[PDB]
Amino acid sequence: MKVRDLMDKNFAKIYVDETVEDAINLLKKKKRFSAPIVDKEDRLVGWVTTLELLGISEKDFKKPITEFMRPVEEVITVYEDDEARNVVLKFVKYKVVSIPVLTRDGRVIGMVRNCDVVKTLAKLYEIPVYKIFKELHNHIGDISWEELMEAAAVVTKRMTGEDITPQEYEERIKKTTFGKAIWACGGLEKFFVGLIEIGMVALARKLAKR
Amino acid sequence: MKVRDLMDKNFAKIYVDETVEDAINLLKKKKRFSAPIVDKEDRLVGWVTTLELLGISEKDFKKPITEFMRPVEEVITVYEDDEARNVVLKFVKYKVVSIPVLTRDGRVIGMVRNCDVVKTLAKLYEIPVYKIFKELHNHIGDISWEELMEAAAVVTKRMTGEDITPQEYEERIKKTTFGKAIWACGGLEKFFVGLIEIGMVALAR
Repeated sequence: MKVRDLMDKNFAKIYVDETVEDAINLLKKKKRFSAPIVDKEDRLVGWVTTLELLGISEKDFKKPITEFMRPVEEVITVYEDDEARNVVLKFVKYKVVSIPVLTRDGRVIGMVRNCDVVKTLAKLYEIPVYKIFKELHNHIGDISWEELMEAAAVVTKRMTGEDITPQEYEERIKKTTFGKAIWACGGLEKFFVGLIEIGMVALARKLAKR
Repeated sequence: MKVRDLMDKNFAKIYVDETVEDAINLLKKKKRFSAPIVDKEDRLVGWVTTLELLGISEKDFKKPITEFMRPVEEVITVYEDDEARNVVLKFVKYKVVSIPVLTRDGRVIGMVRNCDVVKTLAKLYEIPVYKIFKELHNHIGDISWEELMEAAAVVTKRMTGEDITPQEYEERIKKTTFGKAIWACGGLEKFFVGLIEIGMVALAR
């Protein structure tokens, strides 16, 4: 999954020539706690949080925002076409509250906060296992959907000893969400390896005939 | 997993009698963007974020924090024994910046933010590929560990041309993490079909 599918596009875009008062007004209008500072060409030159702006005297509201920003050299960034897990590892390692998103041209086009990642996770939780088995089916090869369902029935008969027909399994994965299946398998690892075993049994059964 | 496993006990707690200056200094010291306002018994009296204190005058630095806080009715809370999915759903639904963790009698004992959920997610990417291969070995059956390692070597010599021994691959997956593995395979799908092919070669031999 790409970063551009998680990112916040309603971010406060501060320009390098603006004052502290301008930045405060934009941050309060946009309901954001951090913001990138860009130039006229929308290229990143800085980054600021509302923490560094607290306690400022009103006589200093006319100071340029460049006197309170982090220069771009010290700013954690990510590209729009990177994989989604990259921003996760960066979030955990560097503990920054937001990460600007750049095009493959150097321009700021979004922001990623932890809440965007959490939103995406909440969306993945509710995906039916049916979708996971379709995306799985795209990579197995010359295996039919019925053969895959049969293999999944064999695997469940090996795991839990339950005798189930392929159609009942299809209905079951249509009714089961991703997170509930992860919880049933006992973790994302055992679910992943379970899918591996299902694919393996499928390909083996296909080789047993030809 | 419970809120117990997600919550942080080190947070910024502001008392109802403190001033705006104290709240600003505490938010800066704790590096937090929001905080609850509690009474003498640590019970919820309000909440505040940096945006409520942003752009105010130097005169307001001595006013009580009650002049800028927000009403309790806007605060979404959780209990320590609530499910983690519940605080996730409350994060997504109410789009709030932080969620306090209360006792059954209303005392503020914890704080949950989105970055705690993210931090617990990241643990998945630190798993060594060795353990994934262990679970796979438990799911294969007739193949032994040495045979599975030999198969992995045969496959790596095919995909990349590297002449690697089973022990070298053992140390390799012992010292490479799941995140670096799916990064080096070009995506989760190719790591997945790689494991499938390794198991297949192991079964054929």
